[PDB]
Amino acid sequence: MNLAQAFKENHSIRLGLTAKDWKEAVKLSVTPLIESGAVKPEYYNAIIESTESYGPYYILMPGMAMPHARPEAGVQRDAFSLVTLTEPVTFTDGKEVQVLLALAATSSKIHTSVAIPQIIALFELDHSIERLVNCKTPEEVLAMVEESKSSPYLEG
Amino acid sequence: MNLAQAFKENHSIRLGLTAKDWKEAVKLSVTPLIESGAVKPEYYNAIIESTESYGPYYILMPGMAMPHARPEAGVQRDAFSLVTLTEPVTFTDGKEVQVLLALAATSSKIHTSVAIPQIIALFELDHSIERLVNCKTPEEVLAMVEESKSSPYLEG
Repeated sequence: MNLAQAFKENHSIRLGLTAKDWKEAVKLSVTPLIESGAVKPEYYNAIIESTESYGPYYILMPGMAMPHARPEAGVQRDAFSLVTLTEPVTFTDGKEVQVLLALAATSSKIHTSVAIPQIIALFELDHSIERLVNCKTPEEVLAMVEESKSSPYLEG
Repeated sequence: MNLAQAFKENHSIRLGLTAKDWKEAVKLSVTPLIESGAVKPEYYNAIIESTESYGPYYILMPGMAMPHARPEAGVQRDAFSLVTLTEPVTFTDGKEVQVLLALAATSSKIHTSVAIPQIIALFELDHSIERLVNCKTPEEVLAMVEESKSSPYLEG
């Protein structure tokens, strides 16, 4: 799955949301994918239980999280969402987050070779966090996704 | 596990090697970790079988591969190796590789949140592939690893 098409098909870009804490922020990012049927409802409980037991395992760079769990915890199909908050929330390891890109992968192989390269392309644009946060409409975010496509991560 | 310390403890930096094909290139990168006991011998057969059945799932950017398999396929402990070839080899998807950084992770959580950020920091240095390939001694590669430490991927 390609980011743009996942976003469109899942209607999973939801911007300018307010979360009081990390568990809420996480709920907001996965809910769009429960509604589309990309993931089962349990996927949510899994991310939270994994987070509580292990700490955040998905805060790739400061400002962003890619919340996910194992495929076996209720992924039906490959999908992504993107949620931006109006204020950062603090995760359990002291890390602040304002942008959440939830990930549903049907295998570790596609997580590593297909999903992560596309996520890192997006976030390596200049001022990617600040620009994502100033996006008002899904079309704006997708214009950013287009611009990420000349990343070396995307060549194969 | 930190890259430098994995490299030192596992003596798993082996430079200027010649491989005729992709299966050999892969053998060379994992062998150092079998010798140290980071992985069981079967880890090798797994990478090859997974590759044959799925295609390369670890060629993050052109020129490099991070060959790996699931923890259950014989990882004893977290470790890395680094192998550079004298000529590129072609993988099954048409992709050329000259640098191999084999990865042993005890869980998908550490693969994603600990191993990949460190690997991407190394490879985002300027001319990282060309500089890795001109390294003669493990100490040279480790000087590069030091220089990667100011990456934003490494801040948490």
